[PDB]
Amino acid sequence: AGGVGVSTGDFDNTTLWDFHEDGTATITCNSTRLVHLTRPDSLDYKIIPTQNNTAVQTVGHMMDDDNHTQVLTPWSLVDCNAWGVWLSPHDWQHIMNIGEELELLSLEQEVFNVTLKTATETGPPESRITMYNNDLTAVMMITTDTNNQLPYTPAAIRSETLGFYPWRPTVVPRWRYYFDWDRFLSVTSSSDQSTSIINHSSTQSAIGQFFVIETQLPIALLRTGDSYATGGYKFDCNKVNLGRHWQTTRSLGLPPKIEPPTSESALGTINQNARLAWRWGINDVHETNVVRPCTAGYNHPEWFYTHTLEGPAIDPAPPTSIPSNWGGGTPPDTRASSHNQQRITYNYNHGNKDENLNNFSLNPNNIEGSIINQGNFLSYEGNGQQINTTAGVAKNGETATSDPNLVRYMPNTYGVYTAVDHQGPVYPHGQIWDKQIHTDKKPELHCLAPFTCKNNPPGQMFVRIAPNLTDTFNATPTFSEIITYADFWWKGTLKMKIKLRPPHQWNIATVLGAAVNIGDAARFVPNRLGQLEFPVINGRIVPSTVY
Amino acid sequence: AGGVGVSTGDFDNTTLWDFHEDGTATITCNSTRLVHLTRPDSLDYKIIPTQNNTAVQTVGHMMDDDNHTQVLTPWSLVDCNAWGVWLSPHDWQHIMNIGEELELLSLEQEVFNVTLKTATETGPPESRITMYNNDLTAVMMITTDTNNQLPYTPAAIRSETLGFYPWRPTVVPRWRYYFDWDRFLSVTSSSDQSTSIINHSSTQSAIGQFFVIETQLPIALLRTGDSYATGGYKFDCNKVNLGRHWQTTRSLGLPPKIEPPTSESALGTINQNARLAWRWGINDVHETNVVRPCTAGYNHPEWFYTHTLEGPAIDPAPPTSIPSNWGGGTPPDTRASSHNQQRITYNYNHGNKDENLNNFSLNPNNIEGSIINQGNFLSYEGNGQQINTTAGVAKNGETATSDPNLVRYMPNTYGVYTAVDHQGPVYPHGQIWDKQIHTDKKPELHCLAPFTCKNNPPGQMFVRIAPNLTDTFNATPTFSEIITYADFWWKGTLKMKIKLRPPHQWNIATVLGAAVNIGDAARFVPNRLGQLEFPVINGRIVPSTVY
Amino acid sequence: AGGVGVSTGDFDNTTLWDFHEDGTATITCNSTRLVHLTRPDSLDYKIIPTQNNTAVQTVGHMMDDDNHTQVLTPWSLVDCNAWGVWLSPHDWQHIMNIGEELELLSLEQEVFNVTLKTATETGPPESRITMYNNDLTAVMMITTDTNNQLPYTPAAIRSETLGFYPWRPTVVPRWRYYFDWDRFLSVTSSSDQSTSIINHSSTQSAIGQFFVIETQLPIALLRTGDSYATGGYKFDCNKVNLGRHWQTTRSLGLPPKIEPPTSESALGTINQNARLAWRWGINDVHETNVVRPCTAGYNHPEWFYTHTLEGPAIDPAPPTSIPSNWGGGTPPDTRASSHNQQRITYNYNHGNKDENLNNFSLNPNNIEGSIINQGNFLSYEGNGQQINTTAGVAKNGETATSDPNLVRYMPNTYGVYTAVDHQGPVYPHGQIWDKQIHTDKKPELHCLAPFTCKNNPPGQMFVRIAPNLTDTFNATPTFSEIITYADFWWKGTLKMKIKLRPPHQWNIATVLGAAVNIGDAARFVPNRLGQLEFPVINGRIVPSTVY
Repeated sequence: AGGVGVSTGDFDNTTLWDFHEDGTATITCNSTRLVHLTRPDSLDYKIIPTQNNTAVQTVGHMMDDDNHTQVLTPWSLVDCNAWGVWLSPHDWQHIMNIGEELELLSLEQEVFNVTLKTATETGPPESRITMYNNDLTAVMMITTDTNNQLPYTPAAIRSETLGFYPWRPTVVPRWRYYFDWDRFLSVTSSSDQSTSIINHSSTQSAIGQFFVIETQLPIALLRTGDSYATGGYKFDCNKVNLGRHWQTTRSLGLPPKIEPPTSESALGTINQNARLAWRWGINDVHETNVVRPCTAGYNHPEWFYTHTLEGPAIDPAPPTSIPSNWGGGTPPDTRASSHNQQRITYNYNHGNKDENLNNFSLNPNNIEGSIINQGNFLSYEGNGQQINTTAGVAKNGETATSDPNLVRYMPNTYGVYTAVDHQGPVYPHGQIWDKQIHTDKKPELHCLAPFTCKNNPPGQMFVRIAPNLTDTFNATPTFSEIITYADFWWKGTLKMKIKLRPPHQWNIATVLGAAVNIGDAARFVPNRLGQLEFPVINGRIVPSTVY
Repeated sequence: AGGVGVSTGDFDNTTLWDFHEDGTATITCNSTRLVHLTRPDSLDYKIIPTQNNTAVQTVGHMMDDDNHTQVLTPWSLVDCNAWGVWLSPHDWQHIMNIGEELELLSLEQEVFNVTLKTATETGPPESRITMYNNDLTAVMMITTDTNNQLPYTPAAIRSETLGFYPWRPTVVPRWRYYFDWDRFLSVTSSSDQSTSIINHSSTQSAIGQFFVIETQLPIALLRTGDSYATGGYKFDCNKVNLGRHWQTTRSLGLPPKIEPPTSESALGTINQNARLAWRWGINDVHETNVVRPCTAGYNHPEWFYTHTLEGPAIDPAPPTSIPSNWGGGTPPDTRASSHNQQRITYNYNHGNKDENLNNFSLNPNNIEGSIINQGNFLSYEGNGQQINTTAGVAKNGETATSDPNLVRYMPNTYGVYTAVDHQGPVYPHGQIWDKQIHTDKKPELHCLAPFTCKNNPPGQMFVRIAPNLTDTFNATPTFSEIITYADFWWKGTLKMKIKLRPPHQWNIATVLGAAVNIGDAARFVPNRLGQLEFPVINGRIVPSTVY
Repeated sequence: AGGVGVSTGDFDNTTLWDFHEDGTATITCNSTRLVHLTRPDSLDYKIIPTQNNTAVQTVGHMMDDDNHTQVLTPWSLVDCNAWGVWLSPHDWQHIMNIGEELELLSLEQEVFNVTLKTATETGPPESRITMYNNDLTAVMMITTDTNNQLPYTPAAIRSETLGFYPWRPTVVPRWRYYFDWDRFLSVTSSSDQSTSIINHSSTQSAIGQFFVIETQLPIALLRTGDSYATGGYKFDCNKVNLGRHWQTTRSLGLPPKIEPPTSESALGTINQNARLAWRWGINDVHETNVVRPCTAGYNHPEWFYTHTLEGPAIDPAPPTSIPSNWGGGTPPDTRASSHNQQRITYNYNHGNKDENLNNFSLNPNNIEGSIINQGNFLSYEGNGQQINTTAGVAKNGETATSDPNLVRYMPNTYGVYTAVDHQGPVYPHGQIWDKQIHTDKKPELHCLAPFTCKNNPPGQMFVRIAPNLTDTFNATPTFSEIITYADFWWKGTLKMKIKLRPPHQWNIATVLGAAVNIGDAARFVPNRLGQLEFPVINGRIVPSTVY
């Protein structure tokens, strides 16, 4: 509640830890940034189809298809769904190291200190200078979508979120959403000809839904002395496990009875006739046969692109760990990308060191569901006889080297016994929460965000600069204006609950330290010139038993 | 409560709409028909095996196998589970147009005005005439199965339901159920020989269960003045979504940052280095790569017949939309039936125009889970390099044209990220509700009925004519009788709740109108001669956002 | 209640639907726009006569007479009486599709965020630049006319209403009213000479009434922090029927007794001696003779221009449907405009696609009162004898081809038995309400607006910019000023009640859909370049029985 020269709101980027008697803590992490808003290019909405030329015009690249249809709005999106907005590299270490599981509690946010200004270039065409002046009666438009009537676009994907540096100002993107279209692109190989390609794209204007912010939801017109607050929100969603499960399918159970070695250089051995009980098939009991409570993880066709009614698209399995340094004894033959891995491309605003673009490919440390793909093999019989993959009188199976398509590349072993893990949070760039799709069958996991809202997610927040007109305006498709921009302050608070992990074991545990695992430590702190980069860190570190 | 000349019950086929303050309505739709019952052929039960000759005796047709074992009862089934029993073409339009979701509430039914009669042919063998007389002390037998001890046979499949014309009388079928058998039929191609076929069918009389209506459940003997009522029933089941989701996997999310076109004939373009954040694999961010909340729909082996311990049978995926008119730019190569489609064969009683048989193949308008099958392709690496399908030093994947069996015909991409939709109600012929199978793992959807009873479904209802004997009866396997038939009135009431869809968008929505979409409008209304046909209409029409 | 940097009021363009237990709903549709006001040209009032030259100076065109007298005020009119201000194309569809009748409830409106500014051109005459600055102590003048002392000018005619685009700013016109004059223009044909024309126009300054806003009604002087509100208003007027009556005079009643056809290609026939009862005149009973409850619609002289004491003017009958595509079998001979039709000319502000002007001629779908004019004929006797139109011993009548003037062009059949319908609402351009003329005999309908206020209508609203003076002012007829303009926000809320139509019939009804009836669907949604047009739609669509 202030005027021209009275400020609203304050800057709090701190974090807090409130411990409780029952062995849990509450983490209050609040964040505040200065945002730079700029006027839209056109007053109205646009439905514009787009495509990538090199994908449709060359035979082999159908995986490059960008062809779609979207609608631009004269509105900008204020989104903080990434981790790196809320908490620092030290906060991440501290949560992962002592944490067992965490859950979301509440979210609230507001804007204040709006301060619009105008820019006017003057002088001769040789020396042109712009002057800046507060326009005190100018208005900025702001609204939040509650009841979630608009399409839901998370901005953590595509890296549009508020910036990660607490001491720098930030930019917002312009909001947009898809509009219905039809697409078909034929499959072609490095053989044949480009005149054989058929691409079909048509925007469907009868079926599509066209939303406008103005008629959907109410808007607050706010001048310099005004502020806007959402009022508070309460999450309802699943808890997230912070421990890494080292166990695989093969490590679940009671291990067999063995004879211990007498010498330090020696191996244990399993005596024949010490092999007893349950297994799958007809064979002696071996570590491969043993009946176990469930299978961990599953095979999935990779990488397999599915052609929807609009465009090709990819069907992933959850991401899993890739063996990194196995001292020679590696999987000899591996592909460019192996276990469902994910990459991110980000820029300076999101924690790159400089104005260039940076790329990072994630390798999770989750060991459980991971499948070395070259070692799969099929056996027509369980009998435990030597495998013969040559075509003839004795053909008892096939191996991933024999028919790679059938075994290595396109198995699907999903079934009733399978159990999988979400790859967990990813810092700074990961998405915190996501709404659930509205369908008869729901998914069992989401591809990125660890949290899934059971009820409606927190509503999306939009801003724009109201038009500022000269004296000659007649209502016409095009008209002169006054160049105007706004800089406002954003503040938000996210509350989470964490339970503390008690010491579970005798030997010393592996935690998240400095100078080796993450990298050179000097690379994450400021420079002589003031430069640093945000460490890209994995969500789960301290091991735990899954069964 | 009436005698010989006092009627019981009344005719109400009307529908009602009761609106509520909270934006929902109650739909009371009740239906009444005159049913013609005829005496059974044999007094007793029969366990009769059957087969189709042309399937076992020719090499290539194993998909024609009709071979099974059933038991005939001297009882008829009164079933109204189809939509077309309850409500008119205008009621269907009105529900779909303004409706958002609907749920079932209650069901009740009764029979009245029983009126049995006898028929006796007399006269010379040249001119033979039959006379008709009320037999006032004759009895009709009626019972309903509550507690659901008998096998559950829905009659909407096989088209045995009460007729769809409000102004015509109806027929009931004779009730029957399966009895255990063993079956094996070997697979043979258009090559080789018919002496190579081996068909095995044996009814198993030790294991099978044999039910008789008389000893399972109590029966009401009712004369002309008598009536019978079930007493009312209350559904517990899932709600059904009435909107069509236009979105696919590829339309879910925030669309990319693009450069808008300057000209009306022009396309948007995605600038390099404007490509940021999350995706699957190692490549630049493209519409195919982008990480999305979930995958919509899944690949499934089609059409794949599985051989159970009795007979072959087919494993479907849910039905989805087939691209119809795409202006040339179609999927070039498509099969006789493509996306899990379903057909129905029906007759005059169920809304055909005349005494012939009619066939209709359903095409749903649900766009979401549909998969154009010819566009699938596999990539051994995510690197985004040109695809090479020729065998040699560089083989980076395969396409649906390269190995159609592996890619097009027999993929299974089901997994943790998948989400699907039920194809929704179908009018007039669709099944309204279904009981759930009693198993450790339940299904996630049912193949036809939109509603799944959590508790026991409404009990099935049976009728028969009691035997009417001449004077010479001694208890013997075969005996003379008096020819007798009954005509009774059936009445039922189904209550449903619907929530009203508020206007969600700016542009004009697509609703269900006349004269174009359905067809010629003159074809659905009576003729000079009194003839009409029931429009076959899809359940969901007004689009909505799934995410 | 705010100052320089404190905003007043908020932006709400949303619509709402509140359903009720009795089967009606309340529609709250509120609208908000940014208005650009500019300073008047002259401080004072003007009484200026005008004329069109080409009408008085050429023989044949007396229908082009523009000659009148008006008075300009230094005031602008803020009017929202058009439909297209309040609600979107989807709202229109939704009301017409499920609505039966609607009535008006209340109206309220206010202005806020006034922000005046000044413009000053500076620099050399080669490069002249204007600068813009807030003048914080400047005042805008605003008043509303309650008690309705001023002449009532609806602005929906002449297309002066606030614009139809929710996301664009708007312009207001300058208010003006008629001042008494005398006019006579002689009738002349394409024959004779222009020296025979006599035009007489004299403004009458003794009789005429001269109103000034300043002395009639009080005015509020408001600066930037000020706002103005009218306080609310309550309609009292007639209800409006939303259904289209398909029936004509000839379809009202019990149809005759006929013999049905045996064949599908065949026609029913009316047996002689099956013709019984009431009719008009002496003849057998035919569909033309039958006594009916009333006559629907009436003949009227068209097009007939009446010369008032000032100028010629036209006497319309209500507009009715024109047969469009009748497959050949059309009315062979039709005029440029046939059944009392109406056109509208509108510009970009009111929903044209671009800066050009657009024209649309309305064809109502109301079938009832429409009269095909070429088929009228007169019979001197009712006897049913063959009509003879040749002059001689047997002349029993005349036909529209025989004497078109007497029969086709100048009949008036209005009388005691006649019944007519208003053509209903028209979107976006139609007028919502109108005040009733103050006379001994009132009209039975109004030409455009569906609603007629019984009490006083809502008062008209006026704005102007107060004069902003330089330092040299002495009171003189002409003086220097400071160039000043204002941009204010307008907000209003209109409440309506609608009753919901229950399903009335068996066959599928015709509703308002997309892609065919209205036109190309892509034409009503934004473009690649952001362009769209407002569909011009008719008020009544779902048929209903008038009797």
